[PDB]
Amino acid sequence: GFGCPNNYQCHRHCKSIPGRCGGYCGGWHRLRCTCYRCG
Repeated sequence: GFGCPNNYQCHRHCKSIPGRCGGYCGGWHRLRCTCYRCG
């Protein structure tokens, strides 16, 4: 989902999410987009 395991599509989803900076496809069969909070 969220354009996985594509890094560009997964990163685009993390960018639209508020309180984040980047992300990656991993968690559920490399299909979930895991984004981290920007420091």
